[PDB]
Amino acid sequence: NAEEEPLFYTINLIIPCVLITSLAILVFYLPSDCGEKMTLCISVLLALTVFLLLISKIVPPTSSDSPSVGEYLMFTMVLVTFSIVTSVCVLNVHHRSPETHTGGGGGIDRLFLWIFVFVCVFGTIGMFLQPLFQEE
Repeated sequence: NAEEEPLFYTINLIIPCVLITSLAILVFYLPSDCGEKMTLCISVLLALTVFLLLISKIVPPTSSDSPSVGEYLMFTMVLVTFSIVTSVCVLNVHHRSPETHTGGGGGIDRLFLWIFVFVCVFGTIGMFLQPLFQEE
């Protein structure tokens, strides 16, 4: 007889997770001023750091053999880096180049927008598929 007691944590962790992503999409959709982009990256960063401390005291990855907090940490790490790449790519401009890529017509932005929500739908659902159903 389980009432998703322990699952209440992981579930409450996905709520904000998916929300954070949208935040990055809302900004990219509303390109206004520069302070919005600067505060955005700094904001998303705080969310991650805050999460660390959370589990830090609640059974951290450095106090077990097969921790779960570390799992999401890995996938999140590689994801965070990807964001930094785009952040800088926009900050600085590239005046002409020696070579020319193949394809693309100014949709590079829209590409990262979908490529993100996609990898997220799989990841979020991946851990959400743990339970047999909503009525465990």
